[PDB]
Amino acid sequence: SMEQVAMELRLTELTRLLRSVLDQLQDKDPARIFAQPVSLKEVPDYLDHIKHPMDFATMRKRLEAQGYKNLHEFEEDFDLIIDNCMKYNARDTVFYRAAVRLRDQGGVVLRQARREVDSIG
Repeated sequence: SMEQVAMELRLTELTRLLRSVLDQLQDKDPARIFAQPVSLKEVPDYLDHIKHPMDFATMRKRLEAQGYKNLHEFEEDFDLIIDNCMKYNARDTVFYRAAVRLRDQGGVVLRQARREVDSIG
């Protein structure tokens, strides 16, 4: 149907906008701390601590399959990156501190993304 096509075009357009958002957020992680999944070979107890691991590579795979239906879903995954790190790592670590800086800098990007998503529909 034409209605299904139109809904598909909207998903494609959201996907484009979320790719630009993802790029902007990942620039706020210049150390690449959050670029890839925590390795279970290197942190073998990780899944005893963290129930829903997340990272930028994993988000990028989901995005390229058009797997985010709305900005809320995308933000959920971004917040898991931050929130997982702030539980597993202590305050005095480079990991925790990187998460805080990514959260603070990313809030700005997400604030305007929400306006764009709402505005364009």
